[PDB]
Amino acid sequence: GFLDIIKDTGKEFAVKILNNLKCKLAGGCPP
Repeated sequence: GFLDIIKDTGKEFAVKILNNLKCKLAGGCPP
């Protein structure tokens, strides 16, 4: 709730990997 580093750095770390994986593994924008 109020941990305001952990609440969003852990989400950002996962989302960054997941978005890159979405681009490569669904073929829509592989770097």
